Amino acid sequence: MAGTALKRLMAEYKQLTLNPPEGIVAGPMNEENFFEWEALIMGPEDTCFEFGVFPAILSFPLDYPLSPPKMRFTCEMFHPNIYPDGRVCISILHAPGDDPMGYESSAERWSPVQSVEKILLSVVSMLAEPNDESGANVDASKMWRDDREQFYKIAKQIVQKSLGL
Repeated sequence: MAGTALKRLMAEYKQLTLNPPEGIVAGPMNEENFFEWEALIMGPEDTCFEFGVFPAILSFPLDYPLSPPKMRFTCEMFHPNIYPDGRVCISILHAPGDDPMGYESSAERWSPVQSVEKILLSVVSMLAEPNDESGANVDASKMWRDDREQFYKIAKQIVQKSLGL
């Protein structure tokens, strides 16, 4: 349940502190309860999410690092590989077997926990390279596949709203 999860997140902590990855800013919500972290997703440069600073919360289960954590963006977002409810529905934070709709588990899925740094870099990859995996947000995948221009402008608008406009 606990302990090995906490220690895993302490390892995540330390290396994140020592070797801070670009675009990712994250720390636990009160050093007592390491089972939830807050993160700032600095939008990939040269993309429609650049200037955006997307805050999110990561909820860690009493099954870490065996089981995939939970993640949601707090000032919402708009991307096909993300739920319209804001919750993060990404291919790498998904469990092998938790692949609905139609696609196969031959794609990349929950590894030996990966690392939070790997996970959020996958988020960055997702934001500079829009992947419509599954299509959690069908409306977002629709407008991404149909009119990229529309997606692009929505992306910029989320960017400014994340700043507070």
